[PDB]
Amino acid sequence: MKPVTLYDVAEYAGVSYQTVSRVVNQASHVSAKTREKVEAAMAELNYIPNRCAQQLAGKQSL
Amino acid sequence: MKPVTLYDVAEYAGVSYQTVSRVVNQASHVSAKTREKVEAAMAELNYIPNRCAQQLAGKQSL
DNA sequence: CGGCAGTGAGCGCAACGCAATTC
DNA sequence: GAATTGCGTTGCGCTCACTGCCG
Repeated sequence: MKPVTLYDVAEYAGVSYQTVSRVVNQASHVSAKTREKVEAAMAELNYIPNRCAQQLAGKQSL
Repeated sequence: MKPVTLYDVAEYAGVSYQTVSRVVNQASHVSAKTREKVEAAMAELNYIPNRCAQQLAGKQSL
């Protein structure tokens, strides 16, 4: 009925959303405490980068 | 890559971006004389009406 | 006044930047 | 002392749909 959404992982992790997807995107100065939770959320809901809102968001390819 | 979307094909045909997409969704009364014209222009300019954008667009599923 | 096109807005993830604050 | 948090949006194509543009 309903697939996965980044917003779900954000709320499950209890973080500012940005910190979640940045771990699989380009995490740099993220505290171990912060990544600890977001990893749990990403693995819990199974976060798969879908090809839809990626091209549209303004990627290097439409 | 060239960001030629329904916005660029509009001016090229002398219309808006709705006449262009008109044939992509249903292809109803497209001016009656510009139905095949836009379709041809699409193939000519190698215009690609996305792949997943039209899905998240006009969802109306909520 | 009537046909038929055009604009408007929303959906989703992704990214920028410098200093104060917390660990 | 050095890590680390953030903010908050747009915005893009693309859709529908009603309403206005041009006649």
